[PDB]
Amino acid sequence: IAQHISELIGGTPLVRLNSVVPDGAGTVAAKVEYLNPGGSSKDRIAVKMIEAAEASGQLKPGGTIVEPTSGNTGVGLALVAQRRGYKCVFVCPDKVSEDKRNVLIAYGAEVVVCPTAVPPHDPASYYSVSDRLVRDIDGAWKPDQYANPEGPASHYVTTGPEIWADTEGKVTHFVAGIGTGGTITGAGRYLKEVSGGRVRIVGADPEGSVYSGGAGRPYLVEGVGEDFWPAAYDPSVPDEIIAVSDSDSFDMTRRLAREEAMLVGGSCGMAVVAALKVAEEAGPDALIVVLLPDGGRGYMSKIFNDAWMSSYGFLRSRLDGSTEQSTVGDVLRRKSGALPALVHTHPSETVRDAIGILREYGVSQMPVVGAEPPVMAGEVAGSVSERELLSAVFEGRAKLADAVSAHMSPPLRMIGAGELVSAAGKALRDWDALMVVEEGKPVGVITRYDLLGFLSEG
Amino acid sequence: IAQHISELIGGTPLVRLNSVVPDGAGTVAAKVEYLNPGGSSKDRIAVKMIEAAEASGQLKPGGTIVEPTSGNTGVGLALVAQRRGYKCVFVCPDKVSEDKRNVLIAYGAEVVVCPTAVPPHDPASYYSVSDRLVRDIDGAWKPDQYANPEGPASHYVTTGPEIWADTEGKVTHFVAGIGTGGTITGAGRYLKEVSGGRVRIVGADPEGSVYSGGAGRPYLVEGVGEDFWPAAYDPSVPDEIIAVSDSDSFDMTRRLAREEAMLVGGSCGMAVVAALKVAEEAGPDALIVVLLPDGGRGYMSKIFNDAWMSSYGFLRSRLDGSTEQSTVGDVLRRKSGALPALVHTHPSETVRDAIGILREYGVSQMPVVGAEPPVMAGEVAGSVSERELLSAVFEGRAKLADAVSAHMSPPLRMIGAGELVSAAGKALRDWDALMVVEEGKPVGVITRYDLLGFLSEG
Amino acid sequence: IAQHISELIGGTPLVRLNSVVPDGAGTVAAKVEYLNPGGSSKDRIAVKMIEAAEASGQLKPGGTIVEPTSGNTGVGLALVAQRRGYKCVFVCPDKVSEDKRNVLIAYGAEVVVCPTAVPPHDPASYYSVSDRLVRDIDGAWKPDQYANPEGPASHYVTTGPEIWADTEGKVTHFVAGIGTGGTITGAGRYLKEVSGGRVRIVGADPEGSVYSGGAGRPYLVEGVGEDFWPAAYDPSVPDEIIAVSDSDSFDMTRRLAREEAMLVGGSCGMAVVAALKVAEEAGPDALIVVLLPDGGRGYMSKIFNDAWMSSYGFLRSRLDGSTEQSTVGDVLRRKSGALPALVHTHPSETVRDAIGILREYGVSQMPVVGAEPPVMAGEVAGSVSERELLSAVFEGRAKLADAVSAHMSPPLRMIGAGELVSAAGKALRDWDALMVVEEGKPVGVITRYDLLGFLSEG
Amino acid sequence: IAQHISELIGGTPLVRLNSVVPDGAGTVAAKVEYLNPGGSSKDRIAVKMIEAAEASGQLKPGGTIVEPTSGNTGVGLALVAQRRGYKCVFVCPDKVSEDKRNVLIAYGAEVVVCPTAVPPHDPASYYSVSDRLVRDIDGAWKPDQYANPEGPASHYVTTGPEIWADTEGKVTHFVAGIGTGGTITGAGRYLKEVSGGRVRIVGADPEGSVYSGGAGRPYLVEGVGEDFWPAAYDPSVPDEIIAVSDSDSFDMTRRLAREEAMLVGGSCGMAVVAALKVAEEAGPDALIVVLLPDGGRGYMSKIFNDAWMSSYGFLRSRLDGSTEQSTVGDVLRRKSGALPALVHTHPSETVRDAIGILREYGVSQMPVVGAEPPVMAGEVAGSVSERELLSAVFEGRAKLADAVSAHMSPPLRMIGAGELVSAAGKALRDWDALMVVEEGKPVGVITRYDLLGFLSEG
Ligand SMILES: Cc1ncc(COP(=O)(O)O)c(CN[C@@H](CO)C(=O)O)c1O
Ligand SMILES: Cc1ncc(COP(=O)(O)O)c(CN[C@@H](CO)C(=O)O)c1O
Ligand SMILES: Cc1ncc(COP(=O)(O)O)c(CN[C@@H](CO)C(=O)O)c1O
Ligand SMILES: Cc1ncc(COP(=O)(O)O)c(CN[C@@H](CO)C(=O)O)c1O
Repeated sequence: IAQHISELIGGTPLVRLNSVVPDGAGTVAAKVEYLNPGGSSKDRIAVKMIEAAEASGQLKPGGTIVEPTSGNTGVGLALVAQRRGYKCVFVCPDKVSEDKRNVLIAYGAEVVVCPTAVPPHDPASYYSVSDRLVRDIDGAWKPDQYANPEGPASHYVTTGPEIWADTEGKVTHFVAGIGTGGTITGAGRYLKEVSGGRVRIVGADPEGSVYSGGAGRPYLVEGVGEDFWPAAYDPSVPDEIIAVSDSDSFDMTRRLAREEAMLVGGSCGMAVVAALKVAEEAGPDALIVVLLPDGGRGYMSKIFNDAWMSSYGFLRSRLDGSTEQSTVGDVLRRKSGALPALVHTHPSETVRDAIGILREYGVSQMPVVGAEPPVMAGEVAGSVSERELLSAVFEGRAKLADAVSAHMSPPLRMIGAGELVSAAGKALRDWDALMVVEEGKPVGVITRYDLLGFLSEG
Repeated sequence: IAQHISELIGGTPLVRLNSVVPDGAGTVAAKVEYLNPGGSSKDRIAVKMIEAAEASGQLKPGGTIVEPTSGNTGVGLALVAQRRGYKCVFVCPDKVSEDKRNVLIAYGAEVVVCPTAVPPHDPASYYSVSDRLVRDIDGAWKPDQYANPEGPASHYVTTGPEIWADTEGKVTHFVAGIGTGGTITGAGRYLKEVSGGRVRIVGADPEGSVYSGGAGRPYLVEGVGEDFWPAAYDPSVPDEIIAVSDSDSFDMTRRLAREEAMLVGGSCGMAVVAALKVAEEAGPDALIVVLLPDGGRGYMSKIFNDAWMSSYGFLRSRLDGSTEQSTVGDVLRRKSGALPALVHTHPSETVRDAIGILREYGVSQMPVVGAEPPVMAGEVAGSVSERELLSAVFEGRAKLADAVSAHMSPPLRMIGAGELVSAAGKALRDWDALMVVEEGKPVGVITRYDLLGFLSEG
Repeated sequence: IAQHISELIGGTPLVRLNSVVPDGAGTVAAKVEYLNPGGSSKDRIAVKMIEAAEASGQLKPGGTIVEPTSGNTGVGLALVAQRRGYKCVFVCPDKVSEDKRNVLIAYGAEVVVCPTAVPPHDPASYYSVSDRLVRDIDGAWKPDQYANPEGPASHYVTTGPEIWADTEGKVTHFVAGIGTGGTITGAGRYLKEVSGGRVRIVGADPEGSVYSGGAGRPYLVEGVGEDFWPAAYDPSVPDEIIAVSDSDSFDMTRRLAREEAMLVGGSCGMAVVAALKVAEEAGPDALIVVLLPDGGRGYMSKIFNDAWMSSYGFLRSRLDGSTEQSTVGDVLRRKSGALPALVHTHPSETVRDAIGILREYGVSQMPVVGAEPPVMAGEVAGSVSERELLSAVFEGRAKLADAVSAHMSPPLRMIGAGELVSAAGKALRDWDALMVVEEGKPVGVITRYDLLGFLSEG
Repeated sequence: IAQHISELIGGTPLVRLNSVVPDGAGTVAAKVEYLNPGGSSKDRIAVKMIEAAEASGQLKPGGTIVEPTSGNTGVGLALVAQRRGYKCVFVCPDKVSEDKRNVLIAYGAEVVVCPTAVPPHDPASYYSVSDRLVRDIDGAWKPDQYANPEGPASHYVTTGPEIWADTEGKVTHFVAGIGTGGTITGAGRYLKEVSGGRVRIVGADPEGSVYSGGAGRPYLVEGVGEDFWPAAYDPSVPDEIIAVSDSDSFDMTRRLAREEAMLVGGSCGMAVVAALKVAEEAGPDALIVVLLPDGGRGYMSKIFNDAWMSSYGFLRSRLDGSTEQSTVGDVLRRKSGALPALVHTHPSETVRDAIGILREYGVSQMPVVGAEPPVMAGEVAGSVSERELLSAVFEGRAKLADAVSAHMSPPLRMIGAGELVSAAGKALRDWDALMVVEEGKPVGVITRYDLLGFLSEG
């Protein structure tokens, strides 16, 4: 029946969370947005924008759209353009993980994307190339949802009224994953008029953000957060903005996924946790309507990955649930089956020999013993690093001909072998290395660098 | 309003393809299945099967589901189980690309998967471990959609009737992506009864498949195809099965994606091409209803990737559309802009020296000249491979002390330097190597192995 | 007492070989030349030539010597020049052993050496740079012992007369390591005059040499052999030249070293074998005087090395004497200690997958089995190489989508695991690879290339 | 004439140094010992000891010699044994230059050598295996020149009397390379008796040695020096021992080689410098007799090598004489002529990203700038090492989510690009790294570790 796929955007259903809402609180339903053809709630802002531009006249037939497509934007924008038969050229933060720009290309959109994080002030960055293309090409258009009233108008038309119709105006508080504006600005501006002041418009934003009255910071939840107040936003709409920490967002997303079957992204998790928190000041009998405008399936590379979420130092439970042993043993090899080798420098060898052996085996810490490595029973005397000798060879306090036995540092303390990594790092907090002994024999050396590399590798 | 996310499965919309249907043919609409909460059309089978099992009694509350989850099954099955609060244990073909099992775990399903392609006949394979777990665990259940009448029952209940309601019974031919059966069987068995013989039930299956009366073969479109006739299928339902080639399937998928904004998987492309072909024997005024029960977003790793689709030797157009130059130059380096000294071997050096130099530079073909490499003007005389000498050192027809100048093979022919890779391979069809000359000087050597490696690397 | 070190050249002693002379033959004494200050018998030519040049006038005080120093020439020539206080500039085969040019530099001789084996015909080669320097520098001199009568005159003065004095003219046959001439010419021209025709002047030269009436060939015994007859040689002096094979020369050198304590070079071994052979036609009571004008200590890198003498395919006994087990086991690893599983490709995987897996593990031959690698009991069916598929992918007789099970070559035969390498190669003469089974299981694959690499590595 | 090669040991000539003696000092002649058949002065001790043992009775015919062979011992010992037809088994300190044990094997001596520097106190070391073999094998003998009066007896018989005969007792002072004592003890004990007190017996020993009344230390001149007073030495013989520094020994050896054509080892250089110094307290008209009992040709690997003598931090002139600056440019690559990227980590990327990028490119110091690397003009603001972040990630003073712009260390100072390495290290003495700018742009980073690695690699 539908004339085109684009005419299925909207009418997103509502679900009732049952495991993410502590007992005794009112119903907290969620509006999922990944059921739309574009896979993201943004395709709505897209269609409206395209309709408005076509009705305006500044975009003649046969023109070319151009703007920095963060990623999901190209989705809806290219969808609409292909529906009507337009072109799509995207110049955005190179960030776009390979998958993002691969998908954007798949929808028939030429990309000349340029690296981000570099303030151009000249044609030497992503916004630089974007502006250069805008100046160059004819019949183009810079939608720039950041500053476009039609953006929020879209939501004011068919983003909040749908919520009212589904809930029949029986919604106490509407939280939203604040961003450029739209969703929040439009949803609040609509829900407030039809209910006077009966509804509170909450706003979720990662801590340390401008919307929360803080300072700048890097971002890990794509789409949310910003540093310069976009002209398409007005705080007068929201009642009070509630901040949320990143560490409590990804964990919330994983929880929600395992307990309510919502493979949503990160912004959805942030909104969910925010809403949850809001659900306390309002007593029971209240209906909280949260929004999850990101279906997380391309996010499965990192957010649900056990490594990427471990590099940033927050993973409160492994995906499989059950915590597992991660003995330093495998951590000590990461390639060897039994063990790599207890590299040692007998205390009679020359300092140059020790420095060379360290430079050849790629280590920055090594014990020095008298007898052979294997037979050693933990009586090692010397403990030579790599930075100390390098700082002593030039400081005149040593000479290559000198024997290492007169410059060895105090023997670095040893720790367990089968112990969990967690304790290993906890102990590493007070020392820059340690000697792992295998059942009672010095078997290897562990340094913070290696532990971090192992934990981040996967 | 919805009690749970699972209660949004069904009611998939219909779209009208406008660029994949040659003019003059009747309307060929498609039913997309990736708008469901599970992201795949299989979740409907999941819900029906779970309902039937619960109503039966063989799955008591607090039990545990267990079966080989191809990948998307893990989606719907775990969705339903989490809705009702069950467990999920999957033992399937290790195939499941990292993303597949990562997503399955994300939905809270313990996986003890096992490698596939190995006929166990004992506890040594994926089905082996599946059967062992089935025998071991209590309160379990082996759904095995392959043999479950309730599977096709679901399609017969709420998979075809929806099509009839949307089209009001005005559907000439219904093509489907025949798989373990389901849709192909349920949809036909329903549509036929309400329309007598007014509707033809077409079936799409990759060539060289049992459903098409052929021989076994590997698979590249997950879900489709099979070798042993599943007990849950009956060919008496379909009117006539139409086969399709793999090479014309992925290309069709990419085409459909770029021309109708349908980021569907591969099986969808196969079904689309099938119907497309069927749309000829039936004249205009006919209404065709194709099915695309796979939303391709996790497929973006390979199907829309420019490399994976190139390793299998079929890519009729690069994703960006415009064909690009891929001269042997970069192909000759893969790691450099200049050029590693065209590994040479003066015809006076000993054969042992040449074999050693080849073994050290990792090459299997090298020209031998008199003067220095750079100044050479294409008068190279010798052309020594690596297999010939190895076959001559042991065949008594040569000795290490011998000079290479008495065993060099005829000088291998040279080709262009800036020429496209396509011509390079076309010419390589008649020789096992060639000497690429850079503007008029022998610069490198190209062998089929290196060309394939370059084309498959990306 | 000696005014300078150079005045100790000459008066080399004579020794009696007792283990290199089969019983029943006459005494065969040897004149060692490595007891001179220069370490080589050539220094005598150096001193004579320098004396002649100084007495002539074409080399004024403060001049500069220049000529291509094969290696030991740099010894005596620089010795004399430093004695009198001259300079030394050497342009010769760059392939002059590293140790060789290091030693030459140590004696205070600037080297601008150039690569050899390249016929310059222009300023692009070792002789090219030598001639350019000769033309450029003033007060220079090109000794070029190749064409200098004073060279042989040196021997005629104080190289043969010493032999006569030591033996009192009681020498039947004098063999010598014929080279640029010198000893072979001077010694004979002197010994013949004082004994009429009582002494036969034998000449030793590696087979396939111009001096032996043969064809050109590469050289492995530095100093001996040549292709163009030097103008400083006259065959009318020698009685009859006897050729010798290289394979019987190095072995003779090692034998002599172990049985007579003569750490001499290779030319010495060739001369020794020559005389040894000559000692048969002449009955007992004859006194043979061989010459060993090369003390082999810098030759200990290769000649006495167990690897370099193995790369050229002749080593009739290991240095330690006792033959040792090699076993393909270690030959199968060459790294770590245990065999890395076994590259396997199940016969259901796609051909592209097999080619990629071969390209990633760096192998050119692999068996294909049904079950897992370890449990396999030698029932492997497929045997796919790397050249066959590459020749079949382009020959139209296969396609990447095709299954490897329809193109596998006949399963390559297996051999023993603990067997000696000797038998391994002997069997490899009839096949290009084999499957090494470890106690009854296919453990690895062995190819001629790997065996040669192992034997040449050491 | 000679019955065997061993009967040429002795009668070493004397030479007059002309460039290593200061004008105005008396003649300082040297006795070279590398003209003997064994190549070392030790062979004389070998012959004497073998004669004594044979005449004693504790070594019956058909026995087996066994003792720890340093490097030249096996030479003479095996020479004598092969002359008489004995066996040779050597268990000595490991490290023995590969060449050393290769040569020892060449003379037909089985070696079961064991690692050194490990105090066994059990069969776990070189002396351990030596003692075990001595206990095990029958008909053996432990010569142990360390404690054998016949050792010094040899020198007393035919090591000093030869000096007296050559100089006719006209020798003022005899310096010697004191080692186990044998040489010096015998020479002094003989020369003193025939001249009363007319001759001073000087002794040369590297500084920081027991013979010089100092403390223990590693050794770099093989043969000289010792820690425990050998029982075969008596200081009552020498008049006064003069010490010498290692740094002034190798340089003296190289000087002597270039200026007097004496390719002697290191101990010879030490003795020469000793005598040289002694030649001052004694006025002109004095005749000094130095000893060089080591012909350095196997030492050409390191002593005359430009790298090994550079690793130990003393090389006062390159072998070729002319100094040639080694600009940091090549030092900054060691892989090519162009620096391969420096850093693009702008002060906005996350700390985890920076640590990962450092861990991937193998660096411990990197600048952080705003714009692109190339266009940068030296306005870099951040300077992040690798140890600081690792010490801040665990110290609670930072978190992975934090931005690096709040933890960057003060920007490390820059230095020149074409400047000589010497100045580079001199400046590095005050900092642990620097930023090398290429003509005015930051091109790379230099750290002490890299400089040392470059200087030691060669
Ligand atoms: C999950 C998620 N939630 C919300 C937003 C922004 O919408 P808002 O400003 O109404 O919050 C985004 C941004 N994504 C949009 C930008 O608005 C895009 O064009 O791709 C998002 O990815
Ligand atoms: C695109 C597509 N179309 C159809 C099917 C199978 O459904 P059918 O047997 O009714 O054809 C699959 C298999 N996918 C299902 C198996 O039925 C799964 O559990 O993941 C599929 O991926
Ligand atoms: C062992 C041996 N025997 C002989 C010769 C040449 O001397 P001849 O020409 O008198 O035979 C050489 C060459 N070595 C000389 C070249 O004459 C050199 O300058 O190094 C040699 O190495
Ligand atoms: C240059 C030099 N000078 C002297 C000695 C020892 O002799 P001495 O103890 O008489 O001094 C050595 C040791 N070299 C002997 C050990 O005596 C060896 O067997 O190799 C030496 O290398």
